[PDB]
Amino acid sequence: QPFAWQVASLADRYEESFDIGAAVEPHQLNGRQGKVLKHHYNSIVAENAMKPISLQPEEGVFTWDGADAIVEFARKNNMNLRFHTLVWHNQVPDWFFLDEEGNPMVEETNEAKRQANKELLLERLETHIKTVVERYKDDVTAWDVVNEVVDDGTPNERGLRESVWYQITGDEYIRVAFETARKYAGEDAKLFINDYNTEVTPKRDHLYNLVQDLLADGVPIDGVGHQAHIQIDWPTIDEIRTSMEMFAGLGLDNQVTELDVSLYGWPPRPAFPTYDAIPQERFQAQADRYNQLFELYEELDADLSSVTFWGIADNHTWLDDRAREYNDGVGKDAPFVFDPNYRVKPAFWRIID
Ligand SMILES: [Mg+2]
Repeated sequence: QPFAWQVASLADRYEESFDIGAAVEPHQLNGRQGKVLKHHYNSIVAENAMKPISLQPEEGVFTWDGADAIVEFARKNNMNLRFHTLVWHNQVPDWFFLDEEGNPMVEETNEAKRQANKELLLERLETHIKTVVERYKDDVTAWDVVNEVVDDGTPNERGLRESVWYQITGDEYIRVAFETARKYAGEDAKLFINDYNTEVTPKRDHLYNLVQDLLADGVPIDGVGHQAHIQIDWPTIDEIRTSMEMFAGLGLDNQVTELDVSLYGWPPRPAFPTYDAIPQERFQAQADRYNQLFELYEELDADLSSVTFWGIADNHTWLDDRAREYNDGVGKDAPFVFDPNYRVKPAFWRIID
């Protein structure tokens, strides 16, 4: 199979439908990775460099190096940039949720004091968002304002994930994150609520009702980010379609934000020990899946503005961690259309045609 830079550009192929993006790390902006990026994509997102704890690890202490390098890459290569992410319950500094006495706010029992912690947390969120937006508003083309605020089950009637943000502020942190993002980014900035398993119920319906409710109260939400951490047979093409159509019906835009097609089910066990151990049947099944997937994206391209892969080539993917985690430290997945050596896979040909 030829190298990725010897085949037709994915970005050019879908230029009339949607952007083609990739999650990157500061150290993958040169060499073959950089070459592949410039050749196939017209959009990028920080895999980790822009999460909360990565920008303000200590209150008032901002670390912009990683993010600036990614932003600089985007500028020089004229690529769009998704910002991931302003709010999340993971990879977020503990100081956010500590009261003025240094005790975790979730422990406070005085109603009035809890009310005071809510306002303090929100003020801190406002400051984080404002600081970040002011620095990157001219480079960001899409913001993952909040990330995974919806639960996979139904712990509460609204299906909201009961993270530390919810425990301390209910749904206000979501309202504030969006309202603040709009304030400092401008009316033209596209604000998204990102999440995984947006194709399955009840989660899909919980997210749906959430955006409706918020939109009714004037909260500025422009689109839904579909992480799309999917499998070869799940979710079904129809589940994907139905979900995107529902949000499109509300006037919201859609974006596939962290796409990877695992060769395994869940959990990813048993997984193949190495890449060479993977039989061709697997790559062919993945190929048929990618074809169906991108035909769908194309069909719905009026309500889909961007499709980002959570990685570039099979040599670097968080799916390998999940694989090792469930196969006693050994396991290899292969979610992309480019292999560990940056050579095209059967899936590439099925989505370039
Ligand atoms: Mg095809």
